Amino acid sequence: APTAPSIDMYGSNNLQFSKIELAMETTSGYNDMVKYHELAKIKVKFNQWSGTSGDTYNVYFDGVKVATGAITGSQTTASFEYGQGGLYQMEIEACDATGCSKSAPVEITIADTDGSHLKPLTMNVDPNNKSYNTDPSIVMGTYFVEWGIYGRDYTVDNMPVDNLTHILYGFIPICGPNESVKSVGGNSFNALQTACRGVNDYEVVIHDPWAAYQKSFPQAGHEYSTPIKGNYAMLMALKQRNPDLKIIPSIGGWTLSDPFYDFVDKKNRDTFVASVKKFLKTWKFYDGVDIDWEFPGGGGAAADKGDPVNDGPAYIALMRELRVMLDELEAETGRTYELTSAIGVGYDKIEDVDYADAVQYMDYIFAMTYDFYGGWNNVPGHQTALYCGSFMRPGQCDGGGVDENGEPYKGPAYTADNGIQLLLAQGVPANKLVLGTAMYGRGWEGVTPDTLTDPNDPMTGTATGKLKGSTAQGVWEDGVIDYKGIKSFMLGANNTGINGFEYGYDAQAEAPWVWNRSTGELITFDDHRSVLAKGNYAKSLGLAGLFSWEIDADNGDILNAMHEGMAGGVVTPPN
Ligand SMILES: COc1ccc2c(c[n+](C)c3c4cc5c(cc4ccc23)OCO5)c1OC
Repeated sequence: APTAPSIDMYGSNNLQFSKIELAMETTSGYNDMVKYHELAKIKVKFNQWSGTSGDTYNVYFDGVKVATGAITGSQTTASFEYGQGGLYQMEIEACDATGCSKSAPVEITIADTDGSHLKPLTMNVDPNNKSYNTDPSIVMGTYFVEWGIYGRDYTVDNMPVDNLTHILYGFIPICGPNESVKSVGGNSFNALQTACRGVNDYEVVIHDPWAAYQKSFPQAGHEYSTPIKGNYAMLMALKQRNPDLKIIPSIGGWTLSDPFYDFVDKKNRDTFVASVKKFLKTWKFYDGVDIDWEFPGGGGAAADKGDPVNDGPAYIALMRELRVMLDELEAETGRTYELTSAIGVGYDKIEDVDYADAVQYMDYIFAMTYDFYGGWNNVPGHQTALYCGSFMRPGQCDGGGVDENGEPYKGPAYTADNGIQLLLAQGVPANKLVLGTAMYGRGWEGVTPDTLTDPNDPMTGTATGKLKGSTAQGVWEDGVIDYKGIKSFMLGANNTGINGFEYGYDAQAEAPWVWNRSTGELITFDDHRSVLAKGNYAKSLGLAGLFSWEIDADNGDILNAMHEGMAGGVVTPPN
């Protein structure tokens, strides 16, 4: 028999092969950093110094023959291609007419972006996240933000994944006009310039490749030489742990929506839809696409953009075209892909899209039932209420009234029910709507008791400016505080108020607040009671479920209340 092959581990690159080439100690254009191959190129060097070498080799993975080739004297390189990622026990055999001889087995890894080579992620979840047996039809969604791994120190293994059906990964940018990104300051706009070098306008890219796939997380077992790292390798291992979890990239958002306004031109839609197909073929752990255009018709971050006439039909065409592309991917892969969108729910946002036409292409609409009031001006109100608060004026809720100056309201007030009823009345199916919950507050200072027109209600006061605070308090920008900051600095464990704050609840609106009458600090947020109200409301109307922005800001209380308020319910999943 031939001499048994002896595998050269070092010069077969210790048997780590990857279908994706990712650039590692550099930051460059997306097309220079990311290259995906349908088949991994496997090159394994072996030698046979004593004896006869034979004529032909065979390579086996877990005892099944996967490749064959010619022996070349004393040193051969087995070269072949392989599609399926995984961990395999490889042996190499040399054969001639006298017989065959095989190497010792050795583990080969073929990395792919579905995480087929990875073990289930080890989790490190705050134990205040409790266990529920919510029916699997109900959507329990949240957004995980790519930048949460920095100051916020919240990583994929912190997510309470057994309590989630859908994770929206925020946010994938679109190359092109992106002036709005400069409003976040820092290196965000420059990082996008770098990512888009050599990329066509209106194609998707990864905004921060360090966070997405370069950074080594010791809790995930990453080493500096591991071929896929970052949040994306953790999401691939999370999918190995929880295979029914849907992980969806969210394209756009408040700061990254400026390129959508050029989708009035079909050529730019076609460039975008092709780039998304290519993205989902590259990053196989993703299960569809979420489009967060804020907003058709304008009123987002770009004051100079928005076309009430033309953006709606462009959004509908985009959805049509994306569902054609996703059906191509379902035919190619045999998988199911979801198409979703987060939308504004103010009447002036909903009137700009004919949702009765768009929703036929969509699996779910994530209704952004939050940010109704905030520190952008000095008018207090409930940022995430279901219904109209006691602070509002006669006829403000339905929009038939006049304001304090006698001027007509232009539409119904910003509440979750006004927006959900406007979507339902035009024929959007309840079972496609997912109601949003806020894991943060918005706030003001300067709301002192003398400014209140009703002394029992701080929402009738007037502010002097935004809430101010530090990042240890969960204030990452003025006017916005993490829920877990409100719990540590304003509520306390018994929910009865600390540090000079008092708790109140508008039982008509279904909306909580904390108020420090000394400083005039007032914060509008969601809490256990108001999230139980939203789940009861979702069960009453047959909505798909609930989602939240953003998971790093919860301490478990808000996701627990999302499950508690949906207990017992089931829903028909959209077809
Ligand atoms: C990226 O995170 C976010 C998420 C939502 C917002 C935001 C910034 N601004 C100014 C607003 C905002 C600003 C408004 C407004 C309404 C608004 C509603 C939502 C956001 O009325 C007029 O001024 C933001 O930060 C850049």
